[PDB]
Amino acid sequence: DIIVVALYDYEAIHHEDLSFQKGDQMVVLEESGEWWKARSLATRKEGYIPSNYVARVDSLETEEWFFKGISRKDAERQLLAPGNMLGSFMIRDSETTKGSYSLSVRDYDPRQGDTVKHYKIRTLDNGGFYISPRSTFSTLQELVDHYKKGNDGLCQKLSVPCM
Repeated sequence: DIIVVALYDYEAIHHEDLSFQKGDQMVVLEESGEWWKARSLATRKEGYIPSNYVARVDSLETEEWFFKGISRKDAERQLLAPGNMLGSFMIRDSETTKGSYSLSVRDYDPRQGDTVKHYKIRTLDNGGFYISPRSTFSTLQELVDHYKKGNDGLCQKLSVPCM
């Protein structure tokens, strides 16, 4: 399956072209070139749509700690941004390796103040995850929940997801 979310509103005109509201979700069925035929997750009704008005989900984005398609340095601007604290954290698509993730954590050094630290979460040929080859997890929540009980190598034991 392919789950999309509408980026903008779509006022259709034709019998079999599905309108929608920004944010609306939709199962993508067929694909007629650049028009995706979908089945709206509200209406329940089917019609063709502009692929470029929507965007796949992956979620994962059901998680308050996943920030999708975010650059390394934007990720820093995020946590360092007011509203956050120390330990504040986040996980994201590793632009340096698609399908693979990194964890950015808000740290601190007295010689400079509020810091951000990045950790390369590697995956196993077996499908789980780990940051240090001392703690392997079958899932990311599982991971997140580890380092939120204590740092275990990481700069700070995790607190709450980036704001």
